[PDB]
Amino acid sequence: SGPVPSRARVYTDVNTHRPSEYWDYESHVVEWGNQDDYQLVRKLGRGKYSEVFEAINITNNEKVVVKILKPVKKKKIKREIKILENLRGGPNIITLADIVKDPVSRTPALVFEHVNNTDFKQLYQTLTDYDIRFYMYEILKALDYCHSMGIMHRDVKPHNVMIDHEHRKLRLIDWGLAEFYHPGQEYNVRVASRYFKGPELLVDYQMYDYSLDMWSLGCMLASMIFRKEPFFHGHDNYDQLVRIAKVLGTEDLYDYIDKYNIELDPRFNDILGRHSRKRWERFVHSENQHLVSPEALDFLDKLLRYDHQSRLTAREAMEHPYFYTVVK
Ligand SMILES: COC(=O)CC(=O)NCCCNCc1ccc(-c2ccccc2)c(Cl)c1
Repeated sequence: SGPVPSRARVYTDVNTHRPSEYWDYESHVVEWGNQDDYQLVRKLGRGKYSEVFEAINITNNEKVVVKILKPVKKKKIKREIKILENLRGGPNIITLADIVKDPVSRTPALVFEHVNNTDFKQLYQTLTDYDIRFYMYEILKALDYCHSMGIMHRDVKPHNVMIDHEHRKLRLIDWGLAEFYHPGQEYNVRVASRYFKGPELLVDYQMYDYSLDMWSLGCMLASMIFRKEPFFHGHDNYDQLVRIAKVLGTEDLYDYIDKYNIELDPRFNDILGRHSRKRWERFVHSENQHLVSPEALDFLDKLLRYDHQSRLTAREAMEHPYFYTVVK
């Protein structure tokens, strides 16, 4: 009969009950200001189809972040703009400040609030158990907010989380893969970055939801508390599911596929094998034991589940005992 349908356990109908102006990004009117108010300072990084710069707004002498987009697909640029406008001012969401075009090259560019990203590789051995709980809670505030606004981020990973450690300030960035959640909709599974892809994407289950972001968040938590980056080290999209199965086991994978009547791709035939369900305590070592606790492992166990419906929502996660020590 094909795959079994699924819907989000929370914020299911938030877009259904809003006028088209909110979620119909193709009809949104963009007003492209003048790029001359900004002067580019330095390159911060380069993505698939974008280049990010530190810049200065010459009218007020304030630093900003400018993301120059390679306009390969206009519909995708309109989607990112509409989502950023909808989420503007949400907790720990990057703030869109302007939208401009090069008067001469006419290449689109998004102008954001400035974020002072602390370099981390240096201070990952510096983070304490408390710091991980604190920043995980700040990410959860951003996710509960965007999910409540009917948006899935679909690219949660450390590169998309900027932290200014000195000011204990976090921003969830790069909403280029974000999408509006509409119950029953079949989405493209070619989203997120390999190590953070949820099992739903790897088995080509298209009717996914906000819970995809909770899987990605679980991958980040596991890599931080265990000092293992990435946690699930796949070499391709099929091998990525095998890396997950080497931890969660193959029995629960078949229960997940059976529950949703998913047809497993033949490419899994010779590589999946048989794997027992591992105890999370097996990843604890002398290098990471100061970051691990029974609460952390119980919280991680509740995010890293094959069944997208069984994972904690962002609001349920914020109520977990792991966060009893953080201000809420
Ligand atoms: C393209 O240039 C840009 O503007 C992007 C850009 O500058 N990105 C730099 C990525 C910064 N990442 C740092 C970081 C550190 C710790 C965590 C963390 C993970 C789990 C639990 C607690 C904290 C995360 Cl999510 C991120």
